[PDB]
Amino acid sequence: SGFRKMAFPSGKVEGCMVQVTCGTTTLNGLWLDDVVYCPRHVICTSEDMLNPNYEDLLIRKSNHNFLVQAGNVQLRVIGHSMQNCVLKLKVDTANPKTPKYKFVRIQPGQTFSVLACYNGSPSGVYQCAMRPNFTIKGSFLNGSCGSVGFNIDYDCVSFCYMHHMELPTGVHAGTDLEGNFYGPFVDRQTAQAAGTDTTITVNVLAWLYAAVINGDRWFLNRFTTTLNDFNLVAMKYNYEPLTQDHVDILGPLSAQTGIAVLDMCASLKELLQNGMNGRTILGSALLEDEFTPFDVVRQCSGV
Amino acid sequence: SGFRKMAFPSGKVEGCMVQVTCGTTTLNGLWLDDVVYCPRHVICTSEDMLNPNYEDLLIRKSNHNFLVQAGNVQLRVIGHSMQNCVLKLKVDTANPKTPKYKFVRIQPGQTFSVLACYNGSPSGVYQCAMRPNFTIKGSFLNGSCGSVGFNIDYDCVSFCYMHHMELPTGVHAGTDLEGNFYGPFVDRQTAQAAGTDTTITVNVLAWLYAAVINGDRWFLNRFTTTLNDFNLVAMKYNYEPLTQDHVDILGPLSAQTGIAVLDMCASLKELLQNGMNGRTILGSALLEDEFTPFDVVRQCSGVTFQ
Ligand SMILES: *CC(=O)[C@H](C[C@@H]1CCCNC1=O)NC(=O)[C@H](CC(C)C)NC(=O)c1cc2c(OC)cccc2[nH]1
Ligand SMILES: *CC(=O)[C@H](C[C@@H]1CCCNC1=O)NC(=O)[C@H](CC(C)C)NC(=O)c1cc2c(OC)cccc2[nH]1
Repeated sequence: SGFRKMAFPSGKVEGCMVQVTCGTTTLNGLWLDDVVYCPRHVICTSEDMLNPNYEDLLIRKSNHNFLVQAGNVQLRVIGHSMQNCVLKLKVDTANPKTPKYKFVRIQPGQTFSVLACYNGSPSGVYQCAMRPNFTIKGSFLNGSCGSVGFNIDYDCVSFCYMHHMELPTGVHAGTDLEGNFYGPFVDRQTAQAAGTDTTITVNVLAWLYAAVINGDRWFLNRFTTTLNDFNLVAMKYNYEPLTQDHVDILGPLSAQTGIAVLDMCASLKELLQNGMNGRTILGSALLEDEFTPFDVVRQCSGV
Repeated sequence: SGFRKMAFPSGKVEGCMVQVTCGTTTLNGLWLDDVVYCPRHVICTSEDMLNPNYEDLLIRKSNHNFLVQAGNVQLRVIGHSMQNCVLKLKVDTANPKTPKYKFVRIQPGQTFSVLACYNGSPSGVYQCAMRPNFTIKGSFLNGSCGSVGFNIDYDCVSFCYMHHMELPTGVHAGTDLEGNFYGPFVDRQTAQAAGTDTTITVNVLAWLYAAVINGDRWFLNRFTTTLNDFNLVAMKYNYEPLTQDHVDILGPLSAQTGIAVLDMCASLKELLQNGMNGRTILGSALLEDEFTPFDVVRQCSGVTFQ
C-alpha cells in the first residue's frame, strides 16, 4: 500500500548519456548505436542568440569542432546532420549499452521520467506530466539541455522528450527526439509564453481512486452523475472534458474499488464546488492531476 | 529553477538486484561481490508464521535449497549464514557490476532513494524519509521485500535500508543491511504499531530555503526569535525540537540565501500559527519535511554523480 511519485529506474538511460561541447557551450546528448542526439543550439555563439541561422552555422562547422565525451573518454565525430531542432553526430563507435528503444511523441496528459543531467552526468530522476499547454513543470538549471524524458515497457525504452528551455513563468519546454517542439516554442534566446493551462480530469479521477484504495475516503458521496452533466461542471472549473475512452481506461480502478467512474465524477464535482475545507487527500491539500490511470494501476494493483 | 522530489540515479543498484527463492517464498536480494543479501523470512513456510524460530529453520536448509536468479542467470549458492534478520548467501560468482559501496545506518530525519523491485525486477524509484518513529511512508506491494534504499555520497553507493514489512497504518518498516531493524519491529507475521510521528523541523526549514532560491519570498518576515523560544512553539504543533546542530547544518543554505537560520525560524513559526491563508509554497498548500538541507543543495546546485 502507499502512493508516491515514482520514476522508472534510470539505469538504461544512464548508459546512453554523454556530454557534447562546441566552443564554450556544453550540454548533454544521448548516445544510441553510433549516433549522438543533442539540441542543435550547441553550435550557437552568444553573439547570435536572437534568431540563429542554424543551417548556415552548421556548414561552417567541422567534425573536429565537436567534443563528445562518454564518461570522460572522447568519442570521435565522423559526420553531422540536423533534423529539426536536434543535431545528429555520427561517431566512430557504437554505444555497447544501447538498450532496445523507440522514439515516440506523447500526448498531453501522459507522464514520463526525466533524468536531469549536467556535463553528461546524471543528477537525479523524477516524474513529469505533459500539460495541456505542452509545458512541463520540472527542475532544470542552466546546462541541463539535452536531458531526456522516457518511459519503460518491459525491456524497451521509449524516449519522448529532450529538454531545451525555461519559460519566464518558470515552466519548461522541449522537443521529441526528432527535434520537433511540443507546443508552439522555438529555440531562440527569447521570452515565449505558453497557452492557458487546464487540469487533466482523467488524471484527477485516477488519483481519487488511488486515495480510496489507500484508505482516504471522506470525499465519497452516495450520488452519481451522467457524463454530459459532469462535463458541464468540468468546463465551469477549467477542467478537460471527460470522454467515453477516459471512462473505459479507468475500468480497472473502478473494478478494484467497486466505485463506478460516474460515481467518482459526482464526488469530484462536489469537491470542485465545495472545496476541501482544510482536509487532505493522499497527503495533499489540492487536487492532483499528474498521475495517469496507468501510473495508479502500476502501483496500487495487486489485483 | 523549479523544485521536485528527486531520487538518485538508480543504475548502480539495478545491476545488483536478484531474485531469491526458498520453498514457497520468492523475494528480492542484493548481490554485491560474491554475496547475496536478502531478508531471512525467505526460508519460512506459512506454518508457525506468528513466531518462527529461524535458527532451527536454517539448519534444515542446504545450499541447494536456495535458488538465486540474476535475470536469466542462476547463481550457485556455495554457503549460507544468518546475520540478524538478513541471510548472507555466498555464491560462486562475484557480481561484475558491484559498485563502490558502503553499508550505513541512518538517523531519523535523513532521506534516501528506494528502488522498488518485485521478483528481482526493478519497478520504480522514489525518495523517502526515515520518519521520527523509524517508519518510512513508502509505496510497497507483496513481493517487494528485499528492495533497498540508498544514497550516493559523492561517488559511493551507501545502502541504508532493506524493506521487510507494512504496518496496519499503511506505513513501512525495515532493516539496515546488517539486518538490524529500524524501530521497535520484528520480522514476524503480526500487526505492529509505531510510535506517534512528528514533523522534521530542520527539513521544513531547508524546504523554506529551497523556496527562496526559487523565487517564493512572501513568508519571509522581519521578526526574530531564539532557538529556546522557537522550540516552545514547535512542541505545540508536534515539531521535533530544533537543536544547535540543526542550525549549524542549515549554515550553507543560510549563506547562499543571505537569510539567517533564526529569521527563517521566525518565518516558520508565523506559518504554523497563522496558516498560509490560501497561499502556496513551491506549489504546495502544506509544509514539506522530506528534503534534507543537502537535498536542497544537491538539487539547486546541479550536483552530479558519475
Ligand atoms: C541549454 C540549457 O541548459 C538552458 C536551460 C534553461 C536555462 C535557464 C534555467 N533553466 C533552464 O531550463 N536552455 C536555455 O538557456 C535556452 C536556450 C534556447 C536557445 C533553447 N533559453 C531559455 O530557456 C530562455 C531564454 C529566455 C529569454 O531570452 C532572453 C527570456 C526569458 C526566458 C528565457 N528562457
Ligand atoms: C515480505 C513482503 O514482500 C511483504 C511486503 C508487505 C506486504 C503487504 C503489502 N505491502 C508490504 O510492504 N511483507 C510481509 O508480508 C511481511 C512479512 C514479515 C515476516 C516481515 N509481513 C507484513 O508486512 C505484515 C504482516 C501483518 C499482519 O500479519 C497478520 C497483520 C497486520 C499487518 C501486517 N503486515
